Amino acid sequence: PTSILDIRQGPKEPFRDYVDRFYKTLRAEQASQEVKNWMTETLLVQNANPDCKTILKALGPGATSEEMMTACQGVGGP
Amino acid sequence: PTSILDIRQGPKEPFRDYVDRFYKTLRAEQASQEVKNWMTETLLVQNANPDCKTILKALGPGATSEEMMTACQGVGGPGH
Repeated sequence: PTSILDIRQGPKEPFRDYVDRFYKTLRAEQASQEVKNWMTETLLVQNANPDCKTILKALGPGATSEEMMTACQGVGGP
Repeated sequence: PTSILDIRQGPKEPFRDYVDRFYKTLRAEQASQEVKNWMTETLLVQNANPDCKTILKALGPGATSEEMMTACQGVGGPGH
């Protein structure tokens, strides 16, 4: 009903709310698990807002979702 | 089985042979049609060999596959 490709972080959207929308959409997404991990490695960071994208790149590719959310907890309104 | 994520063009592999494997694997993949479109636009280019990748970036997104194959025909080896 929605596509993972449509999920992007609002300029003032708390990272936790963005991740939660992202993963909910991901769960609804039809795809192999390794394609789901790839969607997450590429799209989550790509479609984050300028401040969260910057922090997430400071973490780099190996980061866990908890590490991401705590590092960005952080910024935003709400 | 196999994943679309790992389909990669050989240094000498004819582009048409790479394309063939790519789309066979894409068709067998579980994924919405939008997502398959995005895979073609990102992975197909990303995992092409250096000479073909350069051509494909200049050619740009969509980008008919026949047109991609026409642009990459003179590239490389005779394949297997």
